[PDB]
Amino acid sequence: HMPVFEDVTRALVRELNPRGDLTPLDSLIDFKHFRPFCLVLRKRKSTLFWGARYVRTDYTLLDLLEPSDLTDSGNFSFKNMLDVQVQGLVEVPKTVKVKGTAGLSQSSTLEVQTLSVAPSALENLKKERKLSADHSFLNEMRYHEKNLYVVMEAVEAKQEVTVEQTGNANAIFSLPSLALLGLQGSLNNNKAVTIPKGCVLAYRVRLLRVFLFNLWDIPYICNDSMQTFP
Amino acid sequence: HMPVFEDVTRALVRELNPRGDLTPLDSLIDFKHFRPFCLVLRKRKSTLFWGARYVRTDYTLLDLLEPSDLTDSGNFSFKNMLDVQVQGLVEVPKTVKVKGTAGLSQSSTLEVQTLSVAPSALENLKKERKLSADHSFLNEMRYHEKNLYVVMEAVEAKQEVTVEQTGNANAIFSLPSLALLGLQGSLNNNKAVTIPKGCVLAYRVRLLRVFLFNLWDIPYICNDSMQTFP
Amino acid sequence: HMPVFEDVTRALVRELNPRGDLTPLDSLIDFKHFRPFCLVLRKRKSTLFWGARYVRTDYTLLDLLEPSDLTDSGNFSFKNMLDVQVQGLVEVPKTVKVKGTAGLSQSSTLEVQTLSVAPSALENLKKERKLSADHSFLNEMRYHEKNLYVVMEAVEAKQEVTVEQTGNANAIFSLPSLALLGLQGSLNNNKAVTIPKGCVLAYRVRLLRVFLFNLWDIPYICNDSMQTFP
Amino acid sequence: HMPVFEDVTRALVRELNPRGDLTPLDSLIDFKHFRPFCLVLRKRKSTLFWGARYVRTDYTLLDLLEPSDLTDSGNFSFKNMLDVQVQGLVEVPKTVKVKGTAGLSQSSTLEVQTLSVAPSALENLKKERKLSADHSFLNEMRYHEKNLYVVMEAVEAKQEVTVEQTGNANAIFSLPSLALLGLQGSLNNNKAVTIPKGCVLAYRVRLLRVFLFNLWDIPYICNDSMQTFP
Repeated sequence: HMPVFEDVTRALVRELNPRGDLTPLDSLIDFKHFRPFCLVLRKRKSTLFWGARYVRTDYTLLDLLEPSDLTDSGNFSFKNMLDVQVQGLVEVPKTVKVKGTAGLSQSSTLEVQTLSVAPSALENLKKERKLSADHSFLNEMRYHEKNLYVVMEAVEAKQEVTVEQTGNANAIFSLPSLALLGLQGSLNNNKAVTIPKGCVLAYRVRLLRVFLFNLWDIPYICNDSMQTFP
Repeated sequence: HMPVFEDVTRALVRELNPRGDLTPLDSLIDFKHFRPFCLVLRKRKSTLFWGARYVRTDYTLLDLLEPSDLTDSGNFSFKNMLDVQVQGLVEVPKTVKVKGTAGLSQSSTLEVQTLSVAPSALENLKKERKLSADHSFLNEMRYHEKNLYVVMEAVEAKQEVTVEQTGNANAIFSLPSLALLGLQGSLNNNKAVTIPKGCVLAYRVRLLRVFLFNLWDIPYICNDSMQTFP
Repeated sequence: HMPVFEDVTRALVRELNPRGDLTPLDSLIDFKHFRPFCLVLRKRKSTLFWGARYVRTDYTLLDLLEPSDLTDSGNFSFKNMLDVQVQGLVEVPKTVKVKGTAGLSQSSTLEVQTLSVAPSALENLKKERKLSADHSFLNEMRYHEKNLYVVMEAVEAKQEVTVEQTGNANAIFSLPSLALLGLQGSLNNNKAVTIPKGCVLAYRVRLLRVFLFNLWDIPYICNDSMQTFP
Repeated sequence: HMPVFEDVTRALVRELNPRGDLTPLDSLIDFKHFRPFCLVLRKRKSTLFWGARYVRTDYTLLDLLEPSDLTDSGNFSFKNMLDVQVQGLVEVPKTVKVKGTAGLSQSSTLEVQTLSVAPSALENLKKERKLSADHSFLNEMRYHEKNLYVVMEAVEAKQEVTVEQTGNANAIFSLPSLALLGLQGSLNNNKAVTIPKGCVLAYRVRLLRVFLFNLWDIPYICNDSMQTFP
């Protein structure tokens, strides 16, 4: 449970845009829902020591209305590889000796490409378009006060890639408390994913503040107290 | 009893969409019933330490009504392989010495492809179509308060694959309680499955809330208290 | 008496659909009666630690009435092989030393294919068709309250295969209770079956609840108390 | 977390314009927003021991108005490379022995090119052009008193380059406080980025002081007390 895709997205984030917005993508499949314009749920938001996250939602903004100008191609070539080994001991007085040696090789030379909805295109959308009010999905959203958020920019693989991630572990117990249980668990896993083209790797988020009656906006000030359905 | 197909589905899940929805497929044969639109029974639902599961049911939603737009092809190539060995001892005072050494190699370089019923297609279905009320199957379902669920998205093998899974075990007892029973059980199994194309590997679930008289929906809020037949 | 065909069916079951329905086939010959639509007798039904079983019956449902749409081909390739060796000792005070070493190699790389009567086809059958009442067979069945069951889906060998299963045993006694009976029984058997095409391997069951006068059904709720002839 | 792009920008800055203006670029992607004419937010401004920083903002000055004369090509070829190794010990009285050995190789032979908005072109812009007052973005900016700043000159890669940065670490603990925890964490990462053409590396900033009603300027005196929206 040091999964592949999440670790890759986290690594490329810390390489690419530390300090903030870009949140990696936890579920690999749902990229087609983490496209731009799309919606997301708070889902254990950030800390100073954690990384905020969100989840899928099967309705985007165009569908939930009653302007396709995706504008950027900032491209990059991230080649990460590492081999982390760890070895810990514990020698307590019952002769209880624990000793765990793990290791983990990761390898990925992938491409990245960026997208963004034009602020002009958006502002014009919110300007002319208008929100519905009988839409069942959002009807329940306002019912239950989700404070859902929205993704502005994505981070995609401009071409199909693969990731490799292998691990090993070897942990022994030696405890003459229960008949000298001398045990040695172990494993040596490998993993090889073929990240398909278009799979968003890291995405950005942006609040969706819908006014009473009944239009909406997506301000820059996403203050902690901000809320979608007042 | 470390079966092959279930372990594969579990591994690909933790590789692909941890944290939630995707539940592996326990029975291999019933994929043709775990297709999208299909129904499922609670069957020892989730915990914080377990993985929710469900079962077959021989009637889908189209049949149980009185719109085929399966929309996604997010594809992936999962190559897992590992060799876990375990060795435990027990040396208690009757000279009772137990010692078990097991091992397990698993290997699978398979393909995966994803499906999803379009929310638009669905909403339009639930809109125009309407539920029957004399259907015998559902008649008993409402009789007995099953709280059945529904599968939205599937996870299929875009082409035929095979899985290999072998194991070994060697467990000795040495107990001078019954005439020094010194025993050594052992085994070395192998297994090779040919996963046929189209066999759903992991699937997703979604509640089916049918209102009194007599239409229905499948909300996003699948709250614990939610129920199919009120 | 670790027969071949039953062990194979049991192994493929635990590989294919654990946890429930699929019951292996004990008698090899009677597959032509364990076809779909067919009937079966309770015959030491399940436990939490056993595997339910049934038996032949020389009349199916079509014959016992006054719609051939067998619909599935979910196919599989099960390759099992193992070599289990066991060795036990007993050294009790009369110098009675028992010591048994057995072993067992099994090998089978077979194909499997699945069948199922369409729920629609069935429901229409039960709808239009109707049960007889002078049929002698069922006359005795209602006489004697058999609570017979019915098979919906089968599991067949899409082509002819063979199974190999050999065993060995070597058990010695050394008891100076009767003139120092020092004995050593032993054996080394082999077995090779040629499973013919179409031989159902595992089958599924389904109750047959016939109402008073005089039609019938086969509900999903097969509750323990359920009964064929009230 | 000794990221690549930031370290490169910092190194080239200290090589190129120490002592002041040029602030490196923290996020790699947002160069298309750190182009000239663009806006930025204070975001933990400078110290005597730190390096001021800023962030993206999705609206430039041309858009926020109701003159393209980018004038410079001062070009350079920075080839940096180094291998810093560090090794520290701690030997305190509980037998607690900590010992950490890290290392870091960085390599980059890149090109640099400079840009600047002509002071004449600017002065004429601010002269004829005039600020809007209903623009939503800036409406919130004046609401919340951001004291946003503006970028005059950029520092770009006149052609596509790559950067390489690898690291290693090996830190051991030896503490007979908890059962003689003798541990050894370690790692050996590598990283290879393909900096695309046009990616601003270091940029310069410049305040934006908008007068009451309702025009603006960007003075040379950027005094600490200066403020965008009085």
